[PDB]
Amino acid sequence: NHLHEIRVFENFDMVSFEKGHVIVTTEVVDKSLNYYGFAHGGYIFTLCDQISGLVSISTGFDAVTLQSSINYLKSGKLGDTLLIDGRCVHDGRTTKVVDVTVTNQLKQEVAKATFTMFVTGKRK
Amino acid sequence: HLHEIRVFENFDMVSFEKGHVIVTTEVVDKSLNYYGFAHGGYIFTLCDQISGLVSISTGFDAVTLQSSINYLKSGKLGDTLLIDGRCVHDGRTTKVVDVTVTNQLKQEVAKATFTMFVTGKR
Ligand SMILES: CC(C)(COP(=O)(O)OP(=O)(O)OC[C@H]1O[C@@H](n2cnc3c(N)ncnc32)[C@H](O)[C@@H]1OP(=O)(O)O)[C@@H](O)C(=O)NCCC(=O)NCCS
Ligand SMILES: CC(C)(COP(=O)(O)OP(=O)(O)OC[C@H]1O[C@@H](n2cnc3c(N)ncnc32)[C@H](O)[C@@H]1OP(=O)(O)O)[C@@H](O)C(=O)NCCC(=O)NCCS
Ligand SMILES: [Cl-]
Ligand SMILES: [Cl-]
Ligand SMILES: [Cl-]
Repeated sequence: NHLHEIRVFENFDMVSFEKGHVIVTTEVVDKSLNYYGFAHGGYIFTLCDQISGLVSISTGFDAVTLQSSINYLKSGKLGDTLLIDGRCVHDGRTTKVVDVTVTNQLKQEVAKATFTMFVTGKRK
Repeated sequence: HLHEIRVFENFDMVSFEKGHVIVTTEVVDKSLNYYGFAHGGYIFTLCDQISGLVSISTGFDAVTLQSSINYLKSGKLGDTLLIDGRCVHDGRTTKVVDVTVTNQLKQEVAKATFTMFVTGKR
């Protein structure tokens, strides 16, 4: 299942959920377009932040985002399908670090991010 | 200077000058995650929007190329956020914007740096 793990601010469909590795997909719709015709930076960032929270949960912990760095490599356009992949690269006592990639249907990398998460407790 | 950008998270304009834009907003429930905090993407979007405004204030259209953000203190229901964006580098091809988010108690809530890639004259 894994619906209801987090509050959904930007819609996505769950693809796979495993320890330290979560994959979801979404489609770029009108709501996310800026006036330049691109998926806005905050939309792409939120998809990555959401998945970083899911990845922390997948390691067995609640955590808050402490710091994040994101690169926008290629624009997302109306109708694009985005595959968002989050992988834990450091599963620490106090911090988790998550690498996130966002890829389109042409397998071009749209964005990449690193999230540093501060652990607040053991899950459920 | 409303009208400059598409608004994804609401804000009220406080001041708009060349290289320096300030806006304000209130944290409402729709932005709260299950931990009761304004979610990271909501804060980031406020910062990304003001970085767009700052780039426009310098005379240029730009797209976000890279951004780093630190979440220093959580935003809570009812908090008033002051978002201040300052161009620290007004370059030919890139603009760099230093963004600070503070609360009513004057505590620093978040700090971000946006690297904007210039696409043309506004
Ligand atoms: C920053 C850092 C300490 C975060 O720790 P973490 O995410 O909890 O990761 P770990 O679980 O692997 O713990 C690393 C060490 O920090 C300690 N630590 C973790 N959380 C701690 C906390 N809350 N308070 C005190 N120590 C803590 C652990 O006990 C562990 O100590 P050990 O070496 O005796 O086993 C860790 O990522 C790190 O050591 N990074 C390298 C920092 C570095 O070398 N910087 C450049 C040179 S200064
Ligand atoms: C990265 C950087 C080049 C971006 O350029 P910018 O935002 O356009 O900034 P500026 O307008 O001040 O231009 C800086 C230089 O880059 C050149 N430049 C700007 N845009 C360019 C472009 N599109 N293509 C080729 N050159 C360009 C300018 O001509 C200027 O060179 P000049 O000293 O001969 O006049 C600039 O911020 C910089 O020089 N940063 C320092 C990089 C550094 O020292 N890194 C560590 C050591 S390698
Ligand atoms: Cl690419
Ligand atoms: Cl826009
Ligand atoms: Cl406040």
